[PDB]
Amino acid sequence: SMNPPPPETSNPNKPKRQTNQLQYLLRVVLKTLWKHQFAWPFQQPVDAVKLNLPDYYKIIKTPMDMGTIKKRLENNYYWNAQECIQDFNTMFTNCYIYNKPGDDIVLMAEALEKLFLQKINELPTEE
Ligand SMILES: CNc1nc(-c2nc3ccc(N4CCN(C)CC4)cc3n2Cc2ccccc2)cn2c(C)nnc12
Repeated sequence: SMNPPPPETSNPNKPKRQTNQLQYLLRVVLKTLWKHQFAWPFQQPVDAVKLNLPDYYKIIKTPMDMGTIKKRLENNYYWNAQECIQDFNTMFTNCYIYNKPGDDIVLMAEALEKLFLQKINELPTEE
């Protein structure tokens, strides 16, 4: 069995910006989620081979994870905050699609999503 290539994290042709909202997304939002007790299933692309989840990438066609988001932020990949917020939302949605109601990992994703949304409320106004 085989994993797909990971999502791209660098593209020399893709425009980018440094903004106060993107800085907040790295320094506060990503940092807070990354340090949470429930971060570990989300800190890297799903390794479907090692985890013996051969159906994962049959079901999930837009994979996303916090490892990839962290690299996109640090590599100066993004033009805007909405791209990064979308990546977090894809990560949560994927978890709800692949797994079932009440599953361990769904409960974890729900707790991280609640925390994410709390931090997004304090997203600074753009300068
Ligand atoms: C079952 N469904 C999913 N499992 C995982 C996933 N990521 C893991 C990372 C690493 C470990 N290992 C840690 C080191 N140990 C030695 C051995 C296990 C397991 C992991 N799993 C499986 C698991 C199962 C239940 C709750 C959380 C995660 C991620 N997922 C996402 C994202 N969406 N759905 C899933």
